[PDB]
Amino acid sequence: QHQVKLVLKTSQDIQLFLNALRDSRNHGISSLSELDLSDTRFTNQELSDLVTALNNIPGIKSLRLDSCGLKDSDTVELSKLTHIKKLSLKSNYLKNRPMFNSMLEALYLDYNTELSASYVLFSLSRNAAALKKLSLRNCGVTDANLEYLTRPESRLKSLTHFNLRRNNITHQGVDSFAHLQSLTTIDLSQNTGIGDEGVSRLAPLKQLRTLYLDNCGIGGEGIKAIAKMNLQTVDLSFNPGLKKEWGLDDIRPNHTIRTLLLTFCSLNDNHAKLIVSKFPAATDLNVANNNMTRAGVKTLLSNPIIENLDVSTQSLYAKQQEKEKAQDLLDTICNTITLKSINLEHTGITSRMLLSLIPDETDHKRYLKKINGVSCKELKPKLEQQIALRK
Amino acid sequence: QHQVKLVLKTSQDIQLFLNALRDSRNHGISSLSELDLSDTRFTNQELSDLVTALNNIPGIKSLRLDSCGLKDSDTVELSKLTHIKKLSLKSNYLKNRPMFNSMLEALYLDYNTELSASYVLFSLSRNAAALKKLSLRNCGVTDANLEYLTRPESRLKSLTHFNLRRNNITHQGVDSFAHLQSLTTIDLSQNTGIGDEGVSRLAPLKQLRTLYLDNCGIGGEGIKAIAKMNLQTVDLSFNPGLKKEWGLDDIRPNHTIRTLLLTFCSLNDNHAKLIVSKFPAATDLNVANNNMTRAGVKTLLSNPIIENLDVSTQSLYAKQQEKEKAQDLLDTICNTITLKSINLEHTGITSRMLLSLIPDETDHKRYLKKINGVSCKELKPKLEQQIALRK
Repeated sequence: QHQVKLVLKTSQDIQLFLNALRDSRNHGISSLSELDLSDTRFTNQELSDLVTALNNIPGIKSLRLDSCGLKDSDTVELSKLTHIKKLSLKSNYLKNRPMFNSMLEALYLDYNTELSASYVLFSLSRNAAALKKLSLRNCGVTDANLEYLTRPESRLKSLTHFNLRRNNITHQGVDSFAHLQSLTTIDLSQNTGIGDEGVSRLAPLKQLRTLYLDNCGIGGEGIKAIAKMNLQTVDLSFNPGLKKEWGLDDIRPNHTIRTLLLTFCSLNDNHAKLIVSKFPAATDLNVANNNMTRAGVKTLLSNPIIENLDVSTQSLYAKQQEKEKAQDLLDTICNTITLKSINLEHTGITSRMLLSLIPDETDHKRYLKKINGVSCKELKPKLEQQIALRK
Repeated sequence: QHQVKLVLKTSQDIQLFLNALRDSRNHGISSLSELDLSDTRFTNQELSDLVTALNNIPGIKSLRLDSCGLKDSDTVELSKLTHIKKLSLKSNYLKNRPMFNSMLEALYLDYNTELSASYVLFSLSRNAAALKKLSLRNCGVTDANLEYLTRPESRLKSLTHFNLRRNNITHQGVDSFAHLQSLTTIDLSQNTGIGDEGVSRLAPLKQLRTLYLDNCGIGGEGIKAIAKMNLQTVDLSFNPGLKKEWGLDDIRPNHTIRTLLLTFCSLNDNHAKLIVSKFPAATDLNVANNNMTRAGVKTLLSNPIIENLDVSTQSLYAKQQEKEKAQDLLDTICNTITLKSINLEHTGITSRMLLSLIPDETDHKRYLKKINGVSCKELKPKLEQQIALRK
């Protein structure tokens, strides 16, 4: 609604687009603030011409050129943009000498697998005073590359979002950004060298609110450090060291974490008790693909403000006493007033059982509106058929 | 060369294709043994007509219909194929009642996220005597679903390849297939409930040769069990529990494992010593994204039969004594005769340094032909430019 998104397939289509862009009537646009030409293959002059047209359109503040075959020479052209504050250059061919306008507030370089992370972090440290969001996902970043962030002269002082997913960052690298107090959102996922020591070194970051640490070799000492931080959203998926004790006995319950993802962590029903006890504000909860049973699910449902719960791909029913226990879980779900959605995919829970969870016509107390990712409105007929088309 | 691959975008294009298929002159084809119509959206009658045409072409033995919007009713039609032995149905909409011809030797159901794994494993256990390859990647499979494989009456007795990547299989589930002695290739990756106990329970599988266990919560006890098996190819990536001791002191070196992937495991230079000592046949080696230094790389290079080595995204050079140490590593690489390829991406090693690794004109002793994924022939000019375009 505030974006134009087009793939321009030929040079001739590019000229047609540029013609449309150059129309004087566009100079005043404000509703359209982002242009996405991802997958378009440009020449240098086409790109220079794009820059010239955009420079007459102050209202366009965001430009996406993902997968456009862009090279370092292309970034030189793009650095001449005078109104663009957000620039996405994912999946291009940037190498050791790209250049960026210092006015940029967001820069995405994800999946530039020929990128020199050393040069980029060096040059951004010397120039990027305005930069708030930086993504170097899968750009080959090592701890040594991050050391430029500790330079006294470094101008990278306004960063609030830093995506370092799937590089090789360790606990030593965390020390390189632990003084950047403006950080609120960090993705460190798929950096297996982080570990509990890395998590511990995030402590001085007092404004950190959103933290992605999936696949980071996190164990009990890590989740303990996390419990003591004022975080709001935490992804700890694919950390099966968390299958052990968490050591939370002398830790006050955390009341700030609202979203907690713990999929694929080999957790059991005893961990469910810890979650509701020590993370009582975690009301958006994903514990899919763990070792929990109906007992653990009911434990999670005892959180009186639980609102979205994913317990999928865990066996909750296996097809007479087994039917009772399953029924007892279904009742618990129904009696959980605050629950807005539940995911029970691949749990063994049948079509008839799912149907019985749908709030009866004009039920005023239950808040459940989504099951297995489908609204209850669109799920009920879909289910009733699958039941009717069995008999 | 033995495959026809087409996306048919309209029903009318489907009829044109079917017309071409029905030509009597195709009845004898033998060179084309596989038809891939993935991404095509069929009606029931179009599919029935496809089956009828294929049934007159005995030479086509393999059919791929990935991402074709297929439903259980569609599998009923496909089960009427009389010559097809390999059927790929990835990324479709199969649910709780699909049906398969018992003559199938390979069946791929990857990413059927509405699939009932329980029904499928049950029905395949009762019918699929000929089945050799089965893939249920990301199909919501739990341990409970695998129990059908232990039924006395089970006909799933010829399986050699079993892909269970990204489900929820644990060590208890391994027990369900540990008696299937025909298994040679198993993908258990992204099943974090497996752990060391799961690996230990793979021991009775004496013909197991290829094992994928990336993201399985594996630690030292797991790699020890692996060291004692007659495996040839092992992926242990994303298991940072392997950062600890491996406990191999009283274990004879393993001489069967040739390919060993240990990326993202938080390994250090001491683990490199263990690798060459206890896995001396592992001559295809990937240790990218770990904690190794030049010392560890040189240790890996001391394996006198090393042939492909990936040590990328580990800092090996940081830009005078540092230049010497870097040079010493380059010499070691050059003196490693058997090395065929090396990956040094994102290590800090410069363009001039990479160029100096390329075997001199008509060098007869060195086998190095690929660096950073590029043949030395196509890399040398590419490099020489980047060096010339700096000065």
